[PDB]
Amino acid sequence: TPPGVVMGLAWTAMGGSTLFVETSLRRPQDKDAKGDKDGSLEVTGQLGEVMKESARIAYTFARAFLMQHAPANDYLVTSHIHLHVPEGATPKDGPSAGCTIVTALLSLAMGRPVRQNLAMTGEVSLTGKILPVGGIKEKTIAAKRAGVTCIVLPAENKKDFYDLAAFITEGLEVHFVEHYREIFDIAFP
Amino acid sequence: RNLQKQVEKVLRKSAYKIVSGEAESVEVTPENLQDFVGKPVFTVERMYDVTPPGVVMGLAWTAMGGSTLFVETSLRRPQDKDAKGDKDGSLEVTGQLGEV
Repeated sequence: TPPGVVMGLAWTAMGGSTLFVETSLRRPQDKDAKGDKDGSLEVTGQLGEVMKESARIAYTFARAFLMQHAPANDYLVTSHIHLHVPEGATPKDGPSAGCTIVTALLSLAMGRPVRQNLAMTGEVSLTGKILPVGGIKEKTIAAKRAGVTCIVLPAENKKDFYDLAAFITEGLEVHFVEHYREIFDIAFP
Repeated sequence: RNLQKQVEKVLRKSAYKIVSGEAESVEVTPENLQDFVGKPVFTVERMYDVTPPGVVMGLAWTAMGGSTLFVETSLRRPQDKDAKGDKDGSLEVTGQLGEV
């Protein structure tokens, strides 16, 4: 898991899957050292419209959290960035990957690779209040066999993770959260 | 409607506890309810007590009932990179809005 990539669960139309999400720089970062021009995102992955929406809002939350947290850094305000979200998610499930993006970008903006084999999901809002997502069962059973050990899920869906047959849940540890600022203190200990 | 289906389910899983069950007199009480309905499907009432900068509760007349949607707005870039400059700050609206 080098810098700027994160694995993420997704409810494929047939069972679950664990497609990755990836990120990269696209132009030299100091072509205008004092230039006031936006670090435009350039998404790819054959997206639908709702994916464009969720990507934009997630981008804004990332760009906001970082200036709130580490003011001196400015890699993300001004640096063109390609982002790659693989296709395959069922369209109703398409917002579900949102949280992964918000950490993907941050990794690239700090250079720390994520902690090993720690898949995550859940929708994000402009202030970082995670929201429930459906189809948890296919997601858990699919992520079980990828070697993931420490899943993290929205706190508002936890009951569904404590109703699946016990043998599926044995092994992997689980976390639960509601405000995204907690997850940033898990992934990067 | 949903309250109807769930009350029906409570009575039904109660009835199963008579034909063979030890009890001959079911009496649901809030502590016992879990056994017949499982864990709660909701816990939050509103999505949260307002975040200090930038939100306000907004009622809206959705197709089924009312609802309490939250409007949320935030800054997108540092504010004062050039105090003397002149390039007015555009909005970028989201939410799949129609033109009107």
